[PDB]
Amino acid sequence: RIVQPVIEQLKAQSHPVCHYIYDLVGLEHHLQHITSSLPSNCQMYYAMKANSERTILDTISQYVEGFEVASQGEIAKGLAFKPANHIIFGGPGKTDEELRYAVSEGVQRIHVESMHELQRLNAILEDEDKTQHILLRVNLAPTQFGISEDEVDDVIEAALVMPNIHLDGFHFHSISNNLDSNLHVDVVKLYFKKAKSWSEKHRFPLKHINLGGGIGVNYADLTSQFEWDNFVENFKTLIVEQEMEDVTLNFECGRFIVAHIGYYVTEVLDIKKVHGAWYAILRGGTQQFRLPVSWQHNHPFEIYRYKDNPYSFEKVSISRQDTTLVGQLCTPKDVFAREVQIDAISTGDVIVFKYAGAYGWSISHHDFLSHPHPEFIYLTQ
Amino acid sequence: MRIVQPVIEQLKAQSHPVCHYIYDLVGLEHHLQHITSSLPSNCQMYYAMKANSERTILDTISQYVEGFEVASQGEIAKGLAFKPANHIIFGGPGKTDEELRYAVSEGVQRIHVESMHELQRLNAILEDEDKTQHILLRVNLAPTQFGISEDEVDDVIEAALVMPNIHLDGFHFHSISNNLDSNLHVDVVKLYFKKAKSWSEKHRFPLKHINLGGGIGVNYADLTSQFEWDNFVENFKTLIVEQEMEDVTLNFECGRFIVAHIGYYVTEVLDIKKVHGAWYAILRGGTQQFRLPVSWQHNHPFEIYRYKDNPYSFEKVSISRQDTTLVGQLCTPKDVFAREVQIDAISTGDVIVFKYAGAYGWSISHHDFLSHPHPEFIYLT
Ligand SMILES: *Cc1c(COP(=O)(O)O)cnc(C)c1O
Ligand SMILES: *Cc1c(COP(=O)(O)O)cnc(C)c1O
Repeated sequence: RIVQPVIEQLKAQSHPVCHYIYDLVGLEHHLQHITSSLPSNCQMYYAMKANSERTILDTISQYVEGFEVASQGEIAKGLAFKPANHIIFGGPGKTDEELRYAVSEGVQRIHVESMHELQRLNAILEDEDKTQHILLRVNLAPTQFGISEDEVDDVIEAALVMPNIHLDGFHFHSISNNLDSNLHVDVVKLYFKKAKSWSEKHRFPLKHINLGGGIGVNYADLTSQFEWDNFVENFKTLIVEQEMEDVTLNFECGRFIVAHIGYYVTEVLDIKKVHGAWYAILRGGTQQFRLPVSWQHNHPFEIYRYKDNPYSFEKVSISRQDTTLVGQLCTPKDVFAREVQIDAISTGDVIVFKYAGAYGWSISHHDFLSHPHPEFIYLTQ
Repeated sequence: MRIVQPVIEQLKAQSHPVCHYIYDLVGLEHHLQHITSSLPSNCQMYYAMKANSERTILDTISQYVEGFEVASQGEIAKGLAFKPANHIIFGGPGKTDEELRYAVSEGVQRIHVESMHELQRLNAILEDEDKTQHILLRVNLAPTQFGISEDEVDDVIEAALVMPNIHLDGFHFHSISNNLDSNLHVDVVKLYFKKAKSWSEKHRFPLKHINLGGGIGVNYADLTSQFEWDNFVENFKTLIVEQEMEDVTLNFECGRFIVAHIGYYVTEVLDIKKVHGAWYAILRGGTQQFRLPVSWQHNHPFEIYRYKDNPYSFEKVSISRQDTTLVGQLCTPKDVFAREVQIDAISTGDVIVFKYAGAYGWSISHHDFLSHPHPEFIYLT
């Protein structure tokens, strides 16, 4: 167990247990595997919205080609660990301030999501007397993202008449949390066919395709994860099959890169029965780890049993009960897991929520009810 | 929009991008004056600061209320800037040893105790510090994680009464959230009275105080049909007399009803686009700054400020009389303020004025997701 030595040290020093713990060794091994496996014309970028903690970005920047970013704040964070010319910038509502900032820093690509954005970017580029390499984000045939497939032709033609714009190709991000590697190869096939078709029709060279992220992780069954080696094998073949060896490619994964190496670890403060149902109240809450509520699932956990008793009255101990795990918050929505069968649990024990590395802290309402933040520990050996 | 229009016009005239929380403190004071002055002499109004704990809001509210209701060490600290500890009352299902010791050290007015285990942890701290503490027992009437299951209340009363460091004042009830029915709220209070009197008579301790909770509702669907406060108060006063509660001190602890109608979230339109037949308007900011609509899964009420001028050399994007989905800048399809709502006219550069944004707006939101700059805050006086 990676987190158990840390929990024992915290218990030994009488420190409260409410922590995010990250396995950086596991992260580096995962990254090494991913990046070394790809074909030479495809690179991994990290989509930092999954987890933009500075220590996480620092570890990740050693392996990835660069960062995908979607705001001025994320550009700023990326610039601490990568040069601007390895930062790619997406998002449906890029402000004039963000675009000017991106242009000024010299970001690698801006992924343009609409005609109006193209025109706003262009006006800035004319005012600054600079050029910019772009992709056009395509929404293949409804969400708010990218250019609707049938509108794409018009935005290509507008882009090609702008001398300040260098059109590299296309950007597709149309799927989320896909666990099926064969499906993902078929989706990449579709992206190749559409990009080649627009390139031909509009008579401009297809230099680059951003294939997006959306590679899934399994929170229900932890043993059944995305078949990366299978995917990459069939991906390499597909590139030859479609004659894309000359076209440069990138992925922009968030979740798949960091999910399994993070843990949210908290101590049991209380155990109570209310109208027949058992509850375990934990330190912290869903305002520090909102992932379970966002998904409406029971988040995977293990229990560390603590033998000692810090009080002169007895613990509350139960066994073999359907138990609802909640945090400290004053809302009935503060639930990590609802009516999960628990083998044995007492006040003073520690819950270890696994697979908490992605969209855990990053999506959470940290300061609701003004609780102190959890402590952050990054394991390096 | 009468209140915020002058601000929007100044922001536009000065070339400041519009993404702001705006609060009407004159409206807040008038509202508080009316509520607190209408209560009978034995009832007090506390402000439940989780609704909005912004320092300027607390500054303004502190004049008019008896005190603050708080649910963490952080909220106690924030309350202590404008009230003494003995006008702060402390609730919540997971009060840590650290929070209890801080509450006791500062001398908080009441701790609203939610379990036997908390009672014992509080009592150990009081024996160690040689202090006494006034408490209420939070009752969960006949489920949720909050308070003491009705069946278990007798046992906790008897335990509290034999602990000499504990002063049991009475009971705390908070069941209802967002009730717009004033008559029903009177009937709920009547239940609280009868239950509290029964336990007092059974165990023969003086019924000194009852905390009646918050949960006075606000109408986000129809803004013209708000809680009939004056009706509630008249019947509440009558009920006190009928139930012979004149010598029992009472308190409410309201959040939402106090601050909801005085706050606005206002933001410029960055882009309008059609994606596979569906119209979207993309706003500056996002549901990470104003999560209320997503948390509730409703369409939040708004109005449109129609801005006359154009900063660009190209035409605005405009639509008329379409089902339109309002989204922010975030790179998630869940970033939705309002789904397929009628908009009579809207253009890029217009400002959407989200009304009733004062309670559980900024306070519940995941401020730093995607690392966007915070909205600006303006307090009107
Ligand atoms: C959310 C997002 C990603 C990352 O998605 P994961 O599911 O975390 O891999 C990549 N690109 C874009 C444009 C996104 O919006
Ligand atoms: C949420 C809450 C309140 C305030 O609720 P509103 O609906 O904002 O009035 C008061 N007391 C307790 C114990 C709460 O959890």
